[PDB]
Amino acid sequence: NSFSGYLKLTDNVYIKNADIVEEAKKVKPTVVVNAANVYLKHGGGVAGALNKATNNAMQVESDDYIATNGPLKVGGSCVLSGHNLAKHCLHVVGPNVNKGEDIQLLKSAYENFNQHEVLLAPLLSAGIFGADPIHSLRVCVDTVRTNVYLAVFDKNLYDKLVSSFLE
Ligand SMILES: CC(C)[C@H](Nc1ncnc2[nH]ccc12)c1ccc2c(c1)S(=O)(=O)CCC2
Repeated sequence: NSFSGYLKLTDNVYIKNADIVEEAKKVKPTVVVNAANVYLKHGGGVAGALNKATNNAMQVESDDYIATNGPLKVGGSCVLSGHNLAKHCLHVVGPNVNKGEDIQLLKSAYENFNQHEVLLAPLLSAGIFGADPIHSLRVCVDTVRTNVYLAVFDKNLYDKLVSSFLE
């Protein structure tokens, strides 16, 4: 959990402009969060990047979990191996607003983080999931009580998020 160069927002929420994959290699976190979908198909974005960094081992393990347990629910999660990126990967399904899912489920999605003492995570439901990223940060700060290190891979968005928090 050797996090470096983060800006502390609250006593339990930190943020950095960085690729979560690059962070997981630098930090060696106990938990890395994946911004998953309900069938754990890691086809692009954050999930595709984390899977590629495991040379597809994450996808094979994910398909086996879905075979035995069935899909996740929106707002739910599961704990699987972290492979070479972390001890564990917490796969969390935030709502995809662009596909009609309820933004209120973003609180349930962040609540999964509270079962783990320290996490490296992306900004849930941002990017192509369509949630307003300033709203996602506000839900993160109001919901997560354990120690969360957010990696946001875009300097323009990072600057807007820090300026919004400090208003
Ligand atoms: C807002 C983006 C800059 C951010 N991208 C990232 N944030 C941190 N490490 C990253 N590695 C590669 C991309 C990447 C982001 C955060 C959350 C979501 C996505 C994107 S998505 O994949 O479009 C859909 C799922 C939710």
